[PDB]
Amino acid sequence: QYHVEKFSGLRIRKPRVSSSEMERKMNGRKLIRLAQLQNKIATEKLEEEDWVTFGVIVKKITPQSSNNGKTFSIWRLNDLKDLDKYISLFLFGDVHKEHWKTDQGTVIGLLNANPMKPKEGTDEVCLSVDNPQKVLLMGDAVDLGTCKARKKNGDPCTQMVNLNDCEYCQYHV
Ligand SMILES: [Zn+2]
Repeated sequence: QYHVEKFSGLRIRKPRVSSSEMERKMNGRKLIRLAQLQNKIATEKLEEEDWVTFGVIVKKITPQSSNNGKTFSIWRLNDLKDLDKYISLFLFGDVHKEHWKTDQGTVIGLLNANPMKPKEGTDEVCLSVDNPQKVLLMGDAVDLGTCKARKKNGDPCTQMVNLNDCEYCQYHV
């Protein structure tokens, strides 16, 4: 719950991974910030990377299918650094079975995920993983927060914020 984690730049309540063991897993890999994913997939040169990325589970969807099996879930991720950039992580079969009860607000490491086929109508980056071990639970995002201001009207502002970097959102300074 105090000072920052080297790789994600977030401070984590009750960390789950040795400092050493992080450098170990991180070794020889490329750190790609979540915001850089869209372009690397578009320019079609993400595959050739042995890459790692970091997100906070901002939201969990556990929608409908049972199509032939078979339940799955979706996580909305944000790095609390580019508060505008989000990606969606699809968990299927093994991976769902294994991680789907993870608490929202958990910071995760995501390694060498697979881009989903792009769906008409979206601006959206979606990825899945062929293996439970591609998702590294690192602990709680102690700074996941909301703009402290009030919507110049009534109601409190609802904009997402990094409580350790800034307490107000972009639109209130
Ligand atoms: Zn605000």
